[PDB]
Amino acid sequence: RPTLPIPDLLTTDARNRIQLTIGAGQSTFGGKTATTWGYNGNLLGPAVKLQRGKAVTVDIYNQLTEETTLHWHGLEVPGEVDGGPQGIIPPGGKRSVTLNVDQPAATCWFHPHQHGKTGRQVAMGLAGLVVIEDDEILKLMLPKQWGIDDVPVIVQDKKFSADGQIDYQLDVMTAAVGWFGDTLLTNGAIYPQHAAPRGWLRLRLLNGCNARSLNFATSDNRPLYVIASDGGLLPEPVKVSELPVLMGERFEVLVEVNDNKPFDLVTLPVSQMGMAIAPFDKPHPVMRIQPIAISASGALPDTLSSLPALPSLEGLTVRKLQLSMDPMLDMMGMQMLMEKYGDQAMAGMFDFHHANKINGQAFDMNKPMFAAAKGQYERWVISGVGDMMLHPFHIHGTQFRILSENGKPPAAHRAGWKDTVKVEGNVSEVLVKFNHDAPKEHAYMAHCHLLEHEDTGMMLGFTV
Ligand SMILES: [Cu+2]
Ligand SMILES: [Cu+2]
Ligand code: NA
Ligand code: NA
Repeated sequence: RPTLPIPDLLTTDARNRIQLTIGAGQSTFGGKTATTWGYNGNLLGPAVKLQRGKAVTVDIYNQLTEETTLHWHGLEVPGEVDGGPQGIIPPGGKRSVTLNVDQPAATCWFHPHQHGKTGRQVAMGLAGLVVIEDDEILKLMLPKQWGIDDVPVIVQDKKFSADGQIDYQLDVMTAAVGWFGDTLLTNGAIYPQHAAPRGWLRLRLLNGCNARSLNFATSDNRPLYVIASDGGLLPEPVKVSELPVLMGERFEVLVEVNDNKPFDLVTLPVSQMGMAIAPFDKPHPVMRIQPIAISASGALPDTLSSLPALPSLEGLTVRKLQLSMDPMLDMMGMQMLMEKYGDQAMAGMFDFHHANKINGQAFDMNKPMFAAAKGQYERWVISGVGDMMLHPFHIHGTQFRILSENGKPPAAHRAGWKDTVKVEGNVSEVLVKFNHDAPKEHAYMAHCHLLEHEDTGMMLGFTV
């Protein structure tokens, strides 16, 4: 097995600046080269490291021949620097953003938000990580050697053509069910191996698929200790056998490396349309962990962090967000999937470019749907009632609290700081507060993070 690639950990320079270059290059997957896109390289991106309380300016060079934008997913920053569809960086052009980091330690990420093209641009290879540190987290004595016992794990599926090129399409099928493929990548490599010191291994898991939800576990069933969610540390570890992760979500887990025997991180079959076609109809390796006897001192604390109380609910503004799909989209998509894949496509279970909607509207860039309060908790009620698709619903500008998730109180490891909530044929409720402003010219997005739904209308803008 190839060794797991580790995103460079990119800090500020003497002038408090970080340079990102967006560009095309070449990658090799199982023998055949593909044109890929990357930040500061051919594929994927670095891990931009930020400290709570410190400004940094990011200089962003668009070295594509097409428009793109750069969105910091998870960051509580003004709309100006949020990099939603209105933050065009022109091909050949340079844009600079000041990020004033004021939130708990967390693993966030970044990726394009090009209007109507976000799915293709991620599929082409564009994604990096954001490691936010603060004063609280460095006191915990967690595994902290980057790329040794503190390892980013970005999991994505891709589909490839006969010539080896990435085979991306926004069509009637993928607009309905998402883009998914048959090859799993972990930091860009097919089934890599990571060499991990005895003791505690820390993994920062990102589900960076366009459309495929995942479910982590190990091959010998050893536990994961969940220490952190999208928006950072939990109050204390949650110990699990398996860990479902939606598109765009991050969890940090600790795994015990307690003797010399190799095991795999795997992902278990999910009940989501399309996502259990072979080879994903059985447990599927993500990466091989190979124990090694070098220095490590990282520990698992009893107690991680102190989070705020849920605010009381009386008097909060409530906003209804109904997600919906043209029924014509569902049918033709369900059909195209059966024609192409046969009966396996359903295991576990006409212009489409505006067929997906929130509150009966496809995303309009020039009409924000509302102004949200600044600095005041609101309750957003997001409903997927009336359709059968999975919608990981994500809200920019914020880390929120899930009050109920698709019909139940959140699981314990999902009850902390989140920027994504599951919506799937039921209704979810989040408590949300915006500490920063967003004008109509640079509004915040709230959207399904199944990328093809987003691209085909399941997005709204809002101001603060
Ligand atoms: Cu985001
Ligand atoms: Cu969706
Ligand atoms: Na520069
Ligand atoms: Na253990």
